[PDB]
Amino acid sequence: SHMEELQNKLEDVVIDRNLLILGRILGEGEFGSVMEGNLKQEDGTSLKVAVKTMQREIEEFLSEAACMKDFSHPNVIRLLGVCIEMSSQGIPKPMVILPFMKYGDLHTYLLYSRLETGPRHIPLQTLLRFMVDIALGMEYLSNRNFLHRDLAARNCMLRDDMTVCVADFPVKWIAIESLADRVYTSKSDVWAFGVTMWEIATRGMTPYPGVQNHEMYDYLLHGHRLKQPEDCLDELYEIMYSCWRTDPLDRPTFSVLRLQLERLLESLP
Ligand SMILES: CNc1nc(OC2CCCC2)nc2c1ncn2Cc1c(F)cccc1F
Repeated sequence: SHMEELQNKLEDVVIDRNLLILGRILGEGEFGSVMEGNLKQEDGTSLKVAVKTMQREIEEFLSEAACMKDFSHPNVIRLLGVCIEMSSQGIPKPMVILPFMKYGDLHTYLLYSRLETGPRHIPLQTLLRFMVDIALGMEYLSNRNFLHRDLAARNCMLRDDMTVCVADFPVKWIAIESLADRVYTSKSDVWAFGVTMWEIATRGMTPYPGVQNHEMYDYLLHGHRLKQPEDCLDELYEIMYSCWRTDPLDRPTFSVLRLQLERLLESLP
C-alpha cells in the first residue's frame, strides 16, 4: 500500500550516526552549516560526503527526505541519507547526507570561468550542455509531480565528469503568478528554469540588472522580461523567453524544452 511504500522509504533513509565522521565547515547555508564528511559504506570503504545541518517538523523532514532518497536520475542530486542528532538544549539537529561535488555549484563555476585562475572560458556548446542537464533533471522531477520551488544556477551542482544535477529542492526567479496569488505549479518551475538558462548564458550575471527587487512585480506586470544576452543565439533566447509567457499554460513543459535544447545543441559545429 501507499503507507507500506512510505514505511520502507523511511527505513532506507536513516543513517547510523557512528557510520559518519564530520570534517571542516564548507560554509553557512540557509538553515545552518554545511560540513565535509566521511560515510562508512556497506563494502568497508569510506566515501567523501557533504553534510547539511538544520516531533511533527522532525517527522515532515523524515518523510520529505524519504521521498528524495527515492529519486534516481543522473541529473538529480542523490540524497544518501539522514541523521537526527540532539542539541544540549534538547532541540533536534536534522542532518542531510549528500555526495561531495568538488567542482561546487554552477553559479560560482560560471563566475570563476571569468577569472584567470578559475576554469577556462566556457564554450557555447558546454553552456548549452549545462541547460540540457538541468532540463533532464527537471523533466524527471516534473514527471514524478515533484515541485523544486527554488531552481537557480546556485542550486545546480557540477559532478566530476562535468554533468550538472539539480539540488536543494529570491524574487528574481519567481514567476509572475506566484508573486501575485502565491500559487506554484510545474510551469512556475519552468519560469525559474528560463531565468537559470539566462544565468548560464550571461555566465553568472544577477537577473534584471538595474531593476530593484521591490519593483520586480510591476516590471513583469508591464510585460518586461530578461534581456537577450550578448552573443546568445536567437534560437536559445526564444527558448528561454517561452519560459516567461504571462499565462502558465502557454509555457512549454520541461520535456518540450529539453527536446528544443538537445536539437539546438546538435546543430552546433
Ligand atoms: C565544493 N562542494 C560543495 N560545497 C558545498 O558548499 C556548501 C553550500 C553552501 C555553503 C557550503 N556544498 C556541497 C558541495 N558538494 C556537495 N554539497 C552539498 C550541497 C549541495 F550539493 C547542494 C546544495 C547545498 C549543499 F549543501
